[PDB]
Amino acid sequence: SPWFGMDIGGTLVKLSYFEPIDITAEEEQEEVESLKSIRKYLTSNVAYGSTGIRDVHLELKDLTLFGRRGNLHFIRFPTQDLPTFIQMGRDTVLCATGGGAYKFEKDFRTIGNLHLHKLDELDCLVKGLLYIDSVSFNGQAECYYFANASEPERCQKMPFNLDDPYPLLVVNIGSGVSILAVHSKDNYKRVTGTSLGGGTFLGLCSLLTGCESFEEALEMASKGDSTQADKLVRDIYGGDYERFGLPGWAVASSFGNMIYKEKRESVSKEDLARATLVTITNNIGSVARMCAVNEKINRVVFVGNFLRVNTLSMKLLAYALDYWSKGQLKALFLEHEGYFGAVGALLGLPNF
Amino acid sequence: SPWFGMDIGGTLVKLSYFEPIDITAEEEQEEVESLKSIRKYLTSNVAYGSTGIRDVHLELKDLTLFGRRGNLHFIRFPTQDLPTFIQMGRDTVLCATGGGAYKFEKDFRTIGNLHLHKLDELDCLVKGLLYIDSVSFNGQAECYYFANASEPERCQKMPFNLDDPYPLLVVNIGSGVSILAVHSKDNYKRVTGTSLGGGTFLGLCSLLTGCESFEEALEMASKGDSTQADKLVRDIYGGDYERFGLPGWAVASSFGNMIYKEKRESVSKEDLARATLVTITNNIGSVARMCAVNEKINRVVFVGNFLRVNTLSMKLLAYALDYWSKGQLKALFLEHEGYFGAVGALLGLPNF
Ligand SMILES: CCS(=O)(=O)Nc1ccc(CC(=O)N2CCN(c3ccc(C#N)nn3)CC2)cc1
Ligand SMILES: CCS(=O)(=O)Nc1ccc(CC(=O)N2CCN(c3ccc(C#N)nn3)CC2)cc1
Ligand SMILES: Nc1ncnc2c1ncn2[C@@H]1O[C@H](COP(=O)(O)OP(N)(=O)O)[C@@H](O)[C@H]1O
Ligand SMILES: Nc1ncnc2c1ncn2[C@@H]1O[C@H](COP(=O)(O)OP(N)(=O)O)[C@@H](O)[C@H]1O
Ligand SMILES: [Mg+2]
Ligand SMILES: [Mg+2]
Repeated sequence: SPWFGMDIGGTLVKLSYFEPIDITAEEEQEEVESLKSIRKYLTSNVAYGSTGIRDVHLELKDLTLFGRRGNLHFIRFPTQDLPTFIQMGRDTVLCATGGGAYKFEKDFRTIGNLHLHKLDELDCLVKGLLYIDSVSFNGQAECYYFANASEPERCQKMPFNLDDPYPLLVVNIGSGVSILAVHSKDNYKRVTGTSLGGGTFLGLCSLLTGCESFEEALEMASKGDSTQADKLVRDIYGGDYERFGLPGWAVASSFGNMIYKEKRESVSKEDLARATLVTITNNIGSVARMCAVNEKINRVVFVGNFLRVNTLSMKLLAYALDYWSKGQLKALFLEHEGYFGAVGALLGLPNF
Repeated sequence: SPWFGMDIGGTLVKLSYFEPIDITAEEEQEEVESLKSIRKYLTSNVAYGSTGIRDVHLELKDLTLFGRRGNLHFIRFPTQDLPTFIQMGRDTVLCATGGGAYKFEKDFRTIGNLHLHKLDELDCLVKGLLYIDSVSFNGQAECYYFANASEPERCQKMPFNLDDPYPLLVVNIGSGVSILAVHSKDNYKRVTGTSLGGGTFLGLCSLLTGCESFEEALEMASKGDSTQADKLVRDIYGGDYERFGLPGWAVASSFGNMIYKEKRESVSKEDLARATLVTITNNIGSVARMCAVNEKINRVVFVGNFLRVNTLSMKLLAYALDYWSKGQLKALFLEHEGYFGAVGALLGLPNF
């Protein structure tokens, strides 16, 4: 039985697979051809079908898990393509989390003799995050931050130690946003959430710009100027609003200059992509800051796949959290952001 | 010297004008023809030029102010048209607030001998709100709420008494959003703000639907189904997410179904208008609820012109605040929502 952890989200399926590397001479004879073929298929390819991808750079090597040494692999594909995954599977214990573990329960059971064990998406997130940070990223820090995030000449990635992880605010930016307050390994609450998340960025971008991939949306945004669409404090006051410490550059109204027809006629699609990214990211940062202040937590870690290959949003979050909190809060990031639920599922395997 | 209070916002200019009604036989002789002409022009017309409107239904009659009896009138026009207003004024003490009091300071001073006194936009909001509620809306409650906002068969406008106004959370939904915590008549702080406000609704709506008025945007939204654009919890889980009490109908990802090309091709412009309204309104409600919980305030009053002739957003706020706070918070509304800054400015007149 291959060891898989699966997080079926609203947008992406995340899969963690443990490849044993201490396979004996006898265990290799006693392995069934279908199990050898699956292991070879997964380790021999970095693209699976037309939409599956193995994130090779995230692989954890020579991990000891459940008493065996092996490599921990990380794979993703769109939830839209799960029927293809299941159809391939029909031609066996699966720990599954995320909403899709419930929605597609009946589909997984079309695979004969498959044992489906549903686990909670946020329990799995916490357990997976704590595990990866505990075992390190092949000796390197799993957690990092942007040092001196207020000065761009100095803003650089630096490692952050999470040996005492508690308390922690976890901001899970997926299709939507969940915000968690973690007080201990078995004590955490979902403080709140927002529906303005990664799916809002991509959905609005596609409506506004016609982009048809997450990565193309980011590339457009990198070329845009969000101030062409946004109304700034200095557009309203002529400068800073000093009485309440609002700098002239702060956004007073996202997309607020688009109420003027002449401005709608001159804005570029790249400007609209950047304004969408900035709007979503600032709102997440602001909600994270309010939750942090109320939960009395000063370490805020942002995860989920809205931030993969998305340095613009990470730097924006690093800078905004530091600036608006007057330096009281720290934006933290994790190399395996995307995959913690899938790992937490995999870790539930001994219970079955 | 006519008595005017002006709030020049990022989007709208709001003007409060006190019409004296106890004018003597001698005071009428001693009044200059330009002052009689302005008073007649304002009381004889409900539309001013092409874009000025007097909200006749809001007028406060037989108000005693500064020792004179008169009528308090409420007038609005787009900040974009302020040059026309100033040009008409060139062919005199003005208390002015909002960002435009600073940005257009030099323009107001083109009016010979005009004395411009700038006042803070949130000081003026608090003073004006407390004043109007204190004098009543011609004997009727200035403040109201939607009773039994969870049951639509019972959801009806009902009056709310604010004789002891403190503490109060004031959510000012204009171009952007300011959130205030009012502890006493001279003790209040701006807790935070969000840039997802009324200008975001109108700007995104215009980009997405081509609507070209606030009122047309609301009319489109009233005909739409936001769930055509939004991804709901039940789209992700197949039902409720029970472990964290998220009902299947809650929005998991605003515009989140627009990541799928086929869904973008079938959504209507009315659906996109409604999804924009719902997205903005829920986010304001959520931010208001977090601030309320942290400031330890259970009365939340929503003002600003995003809510004028906007019952959909008011009912959405009433319902959402009650539902998500498990009944701990009350959404309150005010008949003169839009105009409190302009009134507060007018009330600063004795200081000059
Ligand atoms: C991880 C479970 S998921 O996969 O299904 N994704 C998911 C689901 C829901 C949400 C939004 C949320 O958590 N929400 C909705 C907005 N909420 C409001 C709304 C109005 C007010 C007021 N007034 N207050 N709160 C709080 C609760 C985000 C992501
Ligand atoms: C009434 C003055 S106005 O006329 O000029 N209108 C106006 C001006 C600014 C705002 C937004 C705001 O108040 N903002 C911006 C967002 N903010 C953030 C952003 C990121 C993070 C993080 N991490 N935290 N806070 C807090 C402060 C709304 C309306
Ligand atoms: N290849 C990709 N395809 C679709 N969305 C992608 C993507 N790469 C990054 N993203 C972003 O990641 C978000 C989903 O993150 P994720 O954490 O996996 O959400 P979920 N709800 O599926 O569990 C999307 O909303 C989008 O903003
Ligand atoms: N006639 C109208 N024209 C433009 N916007 C209007 C409007 N009637 C209502 N609105 C709404 O009111 C909002 C402005 O409210 P307001 O409180 O006056 O903001 P502000 N920043 O000008 O001080 C706009 O963003 C729009 O959503
Ligand atoms: Mg997820
Ligand atoms: Mg205003």
